[PDB]
Amino acid sequence: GPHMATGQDRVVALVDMDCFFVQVEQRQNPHLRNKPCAVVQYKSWKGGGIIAVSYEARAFGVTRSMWADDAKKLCPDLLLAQVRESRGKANLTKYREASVEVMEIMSRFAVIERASIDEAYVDLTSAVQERLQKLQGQPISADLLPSTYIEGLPQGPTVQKEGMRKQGLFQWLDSLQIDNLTSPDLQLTVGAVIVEEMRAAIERETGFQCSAGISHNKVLAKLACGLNKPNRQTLVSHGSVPQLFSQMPIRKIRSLGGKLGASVIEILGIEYMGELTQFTESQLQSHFGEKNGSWLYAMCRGIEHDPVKPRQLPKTIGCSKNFPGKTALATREQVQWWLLQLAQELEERLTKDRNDNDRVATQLVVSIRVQGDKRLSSLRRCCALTRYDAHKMSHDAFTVIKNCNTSGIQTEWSPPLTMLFLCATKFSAS
DNA sequence: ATTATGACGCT
DNA sequence: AGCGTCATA
Ligand SMILES: [Ca+2]
Ligand SMILES: [Mg+2]
Ligand SMILES: [Mg+2]
Repeated sequence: GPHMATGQDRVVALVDMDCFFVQVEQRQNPHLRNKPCAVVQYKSWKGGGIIAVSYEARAFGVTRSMWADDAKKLCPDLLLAQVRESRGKANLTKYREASVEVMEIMSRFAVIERASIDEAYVDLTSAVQERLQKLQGQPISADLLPSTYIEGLPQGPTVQKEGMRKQGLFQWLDSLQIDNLTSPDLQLTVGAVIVEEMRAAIERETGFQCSAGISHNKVLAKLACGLNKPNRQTLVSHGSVPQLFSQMPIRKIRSLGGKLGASVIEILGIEYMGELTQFTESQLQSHFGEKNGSWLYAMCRGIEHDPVKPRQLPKTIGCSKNFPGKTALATREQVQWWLLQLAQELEERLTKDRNDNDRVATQLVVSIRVQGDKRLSSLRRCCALTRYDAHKMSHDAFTVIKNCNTSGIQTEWSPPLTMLFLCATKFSAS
């Protein structure tokens, strides 16, 4: 009772750009704004692979991973923007730079952990205390929360969505105890006020819209964020957890979307996150290991302790290309030419990295896939990375993988390579 | 013939 | 170290 920690110690947000690559392209080309549109890479094979989709286009059933030709069957007027190509491969620089724009804005408000090219966790705990002292027991106006949903509300005794949103928000605010600087619900609420401000600043200064989740930890924040998209934010309180989890498929929780989540369902014979509460910590540990077992026991109760790491910059810089089906590399000349193209992009990105961020990578990781293997990577090998020179890097990469060539002939390569990957890692200050 | 990434766990 | 898992545009 009095000694059970409830995982209400922090306020954590997760900010996620809406259809991010699409917005980057729409900002640049106003003709694409407010239309069904998608971003595609390459174009010759089935019109190109779709990697991002506007909300207008999703309404027609267009999705990521769909071939553009097939998307056009669902959405004939679908508009397309193509990822830039350089050195014969997709080049994602425009999106990486747009991401930096957003991350630098977020960093003005609080410490952020860059979770992906378009999302960051924010630890608001400190910022909330501060704001709480400026407010001095002042109630929080619904006006300060114009895009916020309160998960689980309204309840009890509204035909249209904005009306529901507001009814829910009013119930929440009318119940709030602002007299108490340590109420976790109040802290979450102040968190949401800050996130409205952050989101306003991002949109003002970049033109990009985003959604966000505000809760007591990263898993709940991430889940919350997806509840109302696009261009909205969702507060998931500790109290909302039991109802929310009672019908929440296990696979929806971050880290449970793959094989572990599949085994939780299979081994325990359950479907929903809430059903986990009926097992002891020991039981969960026996099936899923000490760490996972402990994590699951706490998580199904809405509790998680993973910190927002103070890290705004990626830890690795990598360049990758697939060579699918008939394009698999089958000669030594080919392999060396593409290792060079990858190495040239990598050098360019590394040099800029060193200038902007005062660090140097020290390890080069080389990875390939061979025709047949259904794994992302067939083989990984690292070497020293002593100079930012593409010719040297490609030469070193060739050296570490060349023994993979089955071909008895020097000039031929077998089995053919269907993927090449160069990654710079292990940065040190400079 | 989704592709191009990126973080982190296990042994 | 090299491999696997899980994630996102
Ligand atoms: Ca997004
Ligand atoms: Mg995202
Ligand atoms: Mg997405």
